[PDB]
Amino acid sequence: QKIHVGPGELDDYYGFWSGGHQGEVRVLGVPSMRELMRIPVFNVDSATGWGLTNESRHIMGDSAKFLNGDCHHPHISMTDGKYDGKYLFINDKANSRVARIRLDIMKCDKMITVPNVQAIHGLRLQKVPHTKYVFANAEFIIPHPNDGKVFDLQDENSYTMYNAIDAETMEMAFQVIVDGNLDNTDADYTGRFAAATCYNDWVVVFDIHAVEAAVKAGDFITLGDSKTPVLDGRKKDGKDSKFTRYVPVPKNPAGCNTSSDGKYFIAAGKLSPTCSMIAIDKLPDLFAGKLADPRDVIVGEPELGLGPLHTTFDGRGNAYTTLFIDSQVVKWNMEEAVRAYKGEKVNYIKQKLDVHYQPGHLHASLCETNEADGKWLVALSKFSKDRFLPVGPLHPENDQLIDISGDEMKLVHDGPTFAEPHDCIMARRDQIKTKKIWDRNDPFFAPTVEMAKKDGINLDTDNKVIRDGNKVRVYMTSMAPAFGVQEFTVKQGDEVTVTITNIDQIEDVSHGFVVVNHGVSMEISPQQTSSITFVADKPGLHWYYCSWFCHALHMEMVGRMMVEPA
Amino acid sequence: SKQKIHVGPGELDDYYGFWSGGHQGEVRVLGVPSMRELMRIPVFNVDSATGWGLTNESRHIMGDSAKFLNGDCHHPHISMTDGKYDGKYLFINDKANSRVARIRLDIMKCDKMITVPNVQAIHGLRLQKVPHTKYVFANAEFIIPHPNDGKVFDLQDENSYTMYNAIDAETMEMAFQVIVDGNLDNTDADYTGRFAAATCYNGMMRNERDWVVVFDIHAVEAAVKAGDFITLGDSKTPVLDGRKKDGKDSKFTRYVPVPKNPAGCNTSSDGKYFIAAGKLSPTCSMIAIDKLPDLFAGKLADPRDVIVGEPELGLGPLHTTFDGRGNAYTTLFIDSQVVKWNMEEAVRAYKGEKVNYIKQKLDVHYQPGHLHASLCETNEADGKWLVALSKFSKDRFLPVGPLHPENDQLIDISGDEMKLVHDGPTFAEPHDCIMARRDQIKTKKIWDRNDPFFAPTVEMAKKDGINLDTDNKVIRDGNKVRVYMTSMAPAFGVQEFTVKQGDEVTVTITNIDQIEDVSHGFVVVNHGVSMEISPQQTSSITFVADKPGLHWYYCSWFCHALHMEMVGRMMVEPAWSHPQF
Ligand code: CUA
Ligand code: CUA
Ligand code: NA
Ligand code: NA
Ligand SMILES: [Zn+2]
Ligand SMILES: [Zn+2]
Repeated sequence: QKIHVGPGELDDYYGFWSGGHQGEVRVLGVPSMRELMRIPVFNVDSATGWGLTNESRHIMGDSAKFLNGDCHHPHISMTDGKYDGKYLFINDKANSRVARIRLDIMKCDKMITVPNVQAIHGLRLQKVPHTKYVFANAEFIIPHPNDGKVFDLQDENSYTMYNAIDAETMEMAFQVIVDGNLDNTDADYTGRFAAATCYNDWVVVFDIHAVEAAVKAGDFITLGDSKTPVLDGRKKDGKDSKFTRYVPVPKNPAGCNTSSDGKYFIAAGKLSPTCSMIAIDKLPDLFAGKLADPRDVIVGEPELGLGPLHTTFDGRGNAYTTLFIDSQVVKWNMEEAVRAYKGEKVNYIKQKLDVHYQPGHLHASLCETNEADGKWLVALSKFSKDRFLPVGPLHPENDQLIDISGDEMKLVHDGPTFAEPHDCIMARRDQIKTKKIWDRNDPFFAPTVEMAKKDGINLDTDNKVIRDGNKVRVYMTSMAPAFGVQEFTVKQGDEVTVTITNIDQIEDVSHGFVVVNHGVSMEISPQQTSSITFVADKPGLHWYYCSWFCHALHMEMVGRMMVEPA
Repeated sequence: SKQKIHVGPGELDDYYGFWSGGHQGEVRVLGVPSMRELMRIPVFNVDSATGWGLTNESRHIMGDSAKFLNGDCHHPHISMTDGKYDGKYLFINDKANSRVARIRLDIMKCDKMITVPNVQAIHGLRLQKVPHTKYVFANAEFIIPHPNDGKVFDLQDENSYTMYNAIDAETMEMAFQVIVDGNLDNTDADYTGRFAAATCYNGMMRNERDWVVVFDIHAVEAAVKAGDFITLGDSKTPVLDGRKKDGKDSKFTRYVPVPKNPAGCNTSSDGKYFIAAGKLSPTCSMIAIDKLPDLFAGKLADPRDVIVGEPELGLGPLHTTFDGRGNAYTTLFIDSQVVKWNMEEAVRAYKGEKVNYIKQKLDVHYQPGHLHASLCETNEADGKWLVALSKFSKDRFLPVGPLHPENDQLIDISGDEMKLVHDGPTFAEPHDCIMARRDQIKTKKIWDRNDPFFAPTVEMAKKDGINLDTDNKVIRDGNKVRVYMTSMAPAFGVQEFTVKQGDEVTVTITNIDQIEDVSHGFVVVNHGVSMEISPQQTSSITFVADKPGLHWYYCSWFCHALHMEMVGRMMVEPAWSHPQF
């Protein structure tokens, strides 16, 4: 199979990598494993101005004050259990956020700080009938309220919550209080159930239908100043709530992965050298009180090796699980494991492949959908040791591409990556459709169009300087190789906003705008409007220039800001 | 020798590649020929992963410029001794905020940074080669008034100009600046230490308004030593005037006419030529370095007499590199090619001989700017690999929305025929890169406890009576709290501490693991705090505890099977329970 993409040939899949502790999302081509694009999210990007521009800071809201993020779990929206190419979602463990990326423009377009929680870690999407909810785990137990009166993590009001975000509006849908700490999560192939591993064990299963019914009936509380409906999924005096069931699983379980045939939530055993297989079609009976014991929903518990952490699927009936301690990927047959659990003498283990070294997550192509195609697998290992040239005290993660198309897994490529991406997701080339040039009506800069409208500005044509007290709003078009406004004058101390509309119509003619020695930088792609605000705190003449190479005469796309002394 | 071209699992790259991070502001370490990124080195960007731009150590190195979250990089170069890479430092420019940064290649971190005074936009940058990299040479691109205090905006005033800049590579303080006529583009240095050269351009309009300005560094140093210099503003940097005055040359410069708006300025690896790319002229011009002493001594009738070749190459020549076999390779931005040509044959053609100095034109994809052959900047130029960095990748990669990657194409030049081998997409237009042999780079896996990178922090701790290798203590000082802890996977040495709302909290962590690749992190949830601490490093970070209640901190970098348990809690007592101001 493939492996090599030579010059002039194109990759067959898109890969979306978490940016790890660096806070961005990265677009790779598969199988070449080359990085095609970086999408800034929680990081501040000098190149495009994300975190500096008004459009980006508007999307980030108050959290624009933070310059960091910590990403782990990238997932793509689905319709009828298949990737639909609309959105990517990702967590921020550092500042408790979820971000949405629009796959048509490859930019973060919405971001939410999850209220009344600390640290968004595990994250996955509803599959069916479509991605109505983003499900996100908050990892750390905190007091409620967290106002400094109570610090006791055993207090009855100290807990964490499972979080549901409306994928389309990017507002909170509901939160469910749980017992324990939440690790990973996944959803079924109907919309009724979701599940999460939780430590301090179990897999907690949520009846999303029951949660929704309670929200619609108004049977919920709110916490603090958030309107989010809050439901109590904890056990009370050994009694279950309508919303949750706690299924005992060993032991401090890690990954929680839904098989592509929709049959199983598979929890990785971590301390237990096993995975536990929860039969999704027994969950209705569990919630209806027809089973004697929550353990009755467990239909398999295969013994796999030391340190199972995560599981993925080839769509052919096999599961692939990382063994962190043994440092391998183990391929095993799920139905054979189920028969073994009944006492049948059958060997469900197909192969163990050594990986290098200490794998955490792994991801097979289309594995989160009923179209799982069994072509490529990436295992993301933490300790790369001698697999790459030494580069000082830090080391790259080793993301190893493995051909799973035949009976034998074959290691084909070691891909070093920065800041521990942790997990990734692949999509067929034909599942992703991107815009070549911006729509003038795009919501990404719609607030800036509205601001311009208030100033009487037609952004497609105008080159004007608006004076408003000590505020100056410069509006210009740009067309390589000239800025539409090549000089302007302000007073020292003025707050200057520069709004640039790139009116080039040629694909890939990106412009930039940098004000020398003012910390101002941003990108403006064809038909985009971008804006940036800074204080002209230095008298004298100050050059601005187009940063992105756009033309043979790129070096002459410059201008001058003249700042009259106070 | 037949060189490896693909690197399979378990095999290692043969060269390090140091890529400019372009408008993104970092430096990137690649493996060559795989073209895979092995590491990112934060420089002018703020890095969430390691905390560069957030930590006290990094902000101390950045100085006042730590207030900027952006940079614009182009020109990465490695220090040299006797015209060979010595693997000590890499330097790079910042065009956006007028800086030069130094990276220590043993720790792979930026260890020094300088804002060049009295200029705007540091663009071209290259290093002295011989006898070693004493100076970093850096062009400021834009003409500005002096002083630039808002009284005079006229760019044709007698005090409006830009300057060529020399920074002491070892001290990272300014050495001198030379005023020039026109705007400066690119620069390179000879193989003796006496000469450097830069491309620059700009009756009322003469035909001759494009040149390569040559600097007599020896003459510059003599004027500094004699005290024949001025200073500008509050900078003590010696400023020499290298402008032409009513046709008379200064002692410091000569202007060699070279068409037209010339771009690249590249010293051949045999030390014979400065080669300027003609850009708007479809040529390169070859300046004979061995004729420069005569030029400065007045033994030549015309500065053009130092030109010994001017090959016609194609449309839009921008940059030139060298295989060490006598061939030059030049990018053609408009024709979209790399052209291989023989330098000594171009020289013969300049004397009138009909000889075809052009050997091959290779199509590249598309619009190449800079290009770089392995070891090309040294007398060890080995003729193995060439990277051409092209601006418009068009359909060479899958579409990814309106913004596109640069196409950095790896080309095998080991034989007579250039062969295109790999298309490498890169983010934010790196522009240029530099390669070094694996054996020219020696990195540390474990920090030394006396490393200057965090020596200021060590000194601070000593004022508190702290032994950083052992102590787990919370020092209170008014409304400042200084937490000091060791860390050893999988535990922080301080797992809980209490402060008052509003306290300024500094957390200093010393990773006392002595095993390679056991990096720790430190993130305070919902406070915008994140940093790396590698084995034997001390790292520190300061933030305000502005929110009452219990606030978790955790180890971000995977360090241990029990990584998920490497957590702690900051308790913040509410302001209403303490004295009020
Ligand atoms: Cu616009 Cu370069
Ligand atoms: Cu220390 Cu993970
Ligand atoms: Na929002
Ligand atoms: Na400095
Ligand atoms: Zn994870
Ligand atoms: Zn350049």
